[PDB]
Amino acid sequence: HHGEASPVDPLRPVVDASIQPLLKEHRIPGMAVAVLKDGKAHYFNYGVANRESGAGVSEQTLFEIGSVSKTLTATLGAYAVVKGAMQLDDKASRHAPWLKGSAFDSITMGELATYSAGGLPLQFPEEVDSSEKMRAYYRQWAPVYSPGSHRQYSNPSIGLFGHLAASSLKQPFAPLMEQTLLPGLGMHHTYVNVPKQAMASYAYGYSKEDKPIRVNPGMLADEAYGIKTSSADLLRFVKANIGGVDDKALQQAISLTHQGHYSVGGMTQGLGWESYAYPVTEQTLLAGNSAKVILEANPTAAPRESQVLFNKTGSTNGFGAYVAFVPARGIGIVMLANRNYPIEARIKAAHAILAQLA
Ligand SMILES: O=c1[nH]cnc2c1ncn2[C@@H]1O[C@H](COP(=O)(O)O)[C@@H](O)[C@H]1O
Repeated sequence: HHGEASPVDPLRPVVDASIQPLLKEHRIPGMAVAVLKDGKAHYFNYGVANRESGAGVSEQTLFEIGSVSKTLTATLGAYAVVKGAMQLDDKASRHAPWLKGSAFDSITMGELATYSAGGLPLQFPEEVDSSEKMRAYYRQWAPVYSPGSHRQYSNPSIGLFGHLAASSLKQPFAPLMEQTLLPGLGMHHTYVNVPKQAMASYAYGYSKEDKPIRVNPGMLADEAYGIKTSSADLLRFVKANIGGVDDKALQQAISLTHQGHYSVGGMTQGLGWESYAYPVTEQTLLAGNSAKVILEANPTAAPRESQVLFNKTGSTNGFGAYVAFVPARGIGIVMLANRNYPIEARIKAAHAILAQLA
């Protein structure tokens, strides 16, 4: 593009410098990046959302955000607490009569939400593919560790939290999210189920073999990893986590998601969000989002006392997302890609960029 005026945004060089090497090293088809600094949103877009249409990524493009969905599910659960429909210390079986008589008689909602129920696995067994089979699974599940003693990152765990929280509010999860929570957060281009008039904005994800894919139906997918959103809407969620929102209950719920429950190394587990003392070393950020913390059971330690960085990774077969923000400095970044590229690469880039914004 020799001879064209280069974009005027003073932040473009900093973002490009971190993001462009990323796109070529890991062959990422497209990425939407959004940055907050000094009360203003900046969007930087790269590549293609859909190789069939050849359409470019924009801040309106919908990506699967995988486990970043857990921050929204956590916020819904916090909302149920604010509204008085449940408490984090409730036994899970209080919100599900079909759980009475199982181990979930003695496991709290809080423990489900923070993956510390006692060894619930990362994914459901592949056999569990219906509501009836799901219920049977939980009723037979044998705890591996005592409640609260270990963190084992788990979709069945946070998934069950979201499900029972919606049930305490007497509405199914997806309509509760789409009709109550998301609008109150000002996320009007965010969906559990992408409707027809929004399907055109929905990117394709691309596998390692560069085949187009989107997330597969699974049990509690909505609760655990099912949100589609744009970079602009996710940046709005970041702003909601910094400056707040007009709905008073939703305001409280947001604050509740920031409260620490326990730590693993330098990472403190909140509801959905994971947090760090800021400024934070790259090695600490890397460690808290490492395979060790993600895949294996880790003992819970005392939470960090209440400047803080909040983050959450999210991945599906075809997508890779990351969000991090620092309320005390009014900075944040959202990175949404349609390839599942390594978590370490996301953190290194985000960390580099945030440091410049600060
Ligand atoms: O079932 C699994 N087995 C092994 N790794 C997984 C599984 N599910 C997700 N992951 C990976 O675990 C990491 C954390 O996922 P995230 O929290 O959704 O970003 C990502 O690298 C995922 O691709």
